Amino acid sequence: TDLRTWEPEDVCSFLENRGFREKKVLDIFRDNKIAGSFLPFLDEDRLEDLGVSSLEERKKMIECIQQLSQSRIDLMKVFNDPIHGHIEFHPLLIRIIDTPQFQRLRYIKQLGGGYYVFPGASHNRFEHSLGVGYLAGCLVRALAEKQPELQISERDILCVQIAGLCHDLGHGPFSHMFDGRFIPRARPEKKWKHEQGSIEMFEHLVNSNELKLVMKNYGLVPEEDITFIKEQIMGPLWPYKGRPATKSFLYEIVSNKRNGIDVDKWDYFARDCHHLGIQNNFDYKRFIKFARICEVEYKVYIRKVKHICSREKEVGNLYDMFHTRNCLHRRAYQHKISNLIDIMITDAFLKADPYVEITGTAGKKFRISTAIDDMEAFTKLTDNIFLEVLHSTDPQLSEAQSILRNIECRNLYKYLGETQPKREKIRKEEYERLPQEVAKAKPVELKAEDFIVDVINVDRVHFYEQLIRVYCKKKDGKSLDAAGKHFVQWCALRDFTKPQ
Ligand SMILES: [Mg+2]
Repeated sequence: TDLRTWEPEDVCSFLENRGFREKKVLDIFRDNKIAGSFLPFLDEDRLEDLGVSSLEERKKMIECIQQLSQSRIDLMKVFNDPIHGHIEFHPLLIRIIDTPQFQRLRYIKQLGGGYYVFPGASHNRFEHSLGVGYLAGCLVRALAEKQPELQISERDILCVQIAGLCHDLGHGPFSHMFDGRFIPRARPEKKWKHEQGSIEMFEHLVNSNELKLVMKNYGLVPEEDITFIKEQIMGPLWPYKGRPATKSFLYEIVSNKRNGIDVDKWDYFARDCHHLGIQNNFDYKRFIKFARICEVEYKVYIRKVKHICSREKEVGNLYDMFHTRNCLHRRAYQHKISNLIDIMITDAFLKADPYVEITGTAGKKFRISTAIDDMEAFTKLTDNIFLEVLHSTDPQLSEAQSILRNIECRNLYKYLGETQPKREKIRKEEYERLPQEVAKAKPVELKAEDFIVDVINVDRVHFYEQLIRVYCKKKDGKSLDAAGKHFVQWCALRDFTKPQ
């Protein structure tokens, strides 16, 4: 048989009939629920830590495990990804992957409204998450071998990979729309980032599935390493608790908000380029080969820190990345229609929010906007909520439905145009006024609700503007003219660029 089939009792029987007949040692295995699959991943140190203090017994235990047919690499899992080709994962990663909490990412489109503009962009967060995990693994491995002095362990690598996998665990329906348009609009009081949901959901993930114990059985130390994983996704002498300042560079792998060069961006750049029909000048494998840790000293008392660094002449590669970054941002991300669709879906959700029930832990009812507060409710919240509203028989959603039917039948708000501020920019406070200003600026009455104003912000590494779009809801010609000239006058009045 396989060790995969073996229960802990089976392992106990195997241990007994091989000579380990002592009940406490058997109790170790029963207690820690060490199913067969773990056996080829056990260490001298692990057997020590689990609690066999016999310096010679441990060796022979591992010998017995080695005698068996199935080994370590016999239990890895291989994905076929079109971006990365073949992909090996250590079984723990699969165990994390194979949960409701994670699998839910199959049902959230990466580009959200994008899919309704770019029919190629059907890809979801799931596969992207896989990709990020894999790349994280790759970069950390490369740095590990190239500089063995760095003391980078299996544990670290796995933590980095898990951080990779779970960086997007907490995205809501339609990805950035949810955390970027809907929640801020529906819960202005709460400051919420999909990362927040990511760490909360990871915490939910390990707990719903009792993987703390499994993580221990595979050689992680849950207390430290979960904090490490969480901190990698989230962020903040040395602030982090997960790892010592000596291994600071590890925090630059998965999320590097400092200079915007991380494996997340690598994967989604490549993938979005793949599905949108854009060809990507940036070879990340080149980056990984020429990636090294080395020390930097900046005087603030002088600080000394280990950053990820690239050979100075590999600057051209970054020029390629940032081109692709701009290329995607211009063409796809800040796309005037995609955003319109995001806006309309948000609107529908806002109008659907009061009536739609979603049950969480203990079956407590939650609204779409409040599901983020309960992971077991949020676990059920996916893109499909789009159809659930659309198909609902409840007549209180008829308003919400009609918006969704309009998205389906391409009856969208009319895009009046884009504008740019000549000087200064617009205060985050000043936003909610804007639809009123446009409405009241005169060149038929046009109420403030008839307009949406969409503000968009355009936006280092070490070696060894504002766009305003105005949409009008009223779709008739005369209202369209009126709104157009309203918008022109508003632009002229605030001394903005003459519209597109
Ligand atoms: Mg991501």
